[PDB]
Amino acid sequence: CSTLSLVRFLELGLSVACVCTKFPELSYVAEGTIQFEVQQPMIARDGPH
Amino acid sequence: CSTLSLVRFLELGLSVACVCTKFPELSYVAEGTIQFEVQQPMIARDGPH
Repeated sequence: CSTLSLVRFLELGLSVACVCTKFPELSYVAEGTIQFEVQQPMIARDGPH
Repeated sequence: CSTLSLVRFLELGLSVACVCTKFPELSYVAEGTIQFEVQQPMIARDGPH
């Protein structure tokens, strides 16, 4: 009789790609979002500009 | 005069191919079998099916 070979997602090296976090009342959540804000470094032009 | 080179099967390396056993009742076995119980894994998928 054979046996199973259990694999855990964490021992897999691929888990580095994603940050899994458990969230128990996930089904109570409708379409949520995440925010962002970004600056842009600026150069000081000169003369004919 | 010449002599004969004895050879012992277990001292060969081909023995690692098969397991050997002594069953002196072999003349007394009818159609004989073995068994197997294997169980493959499975991954859960989404979708309508």
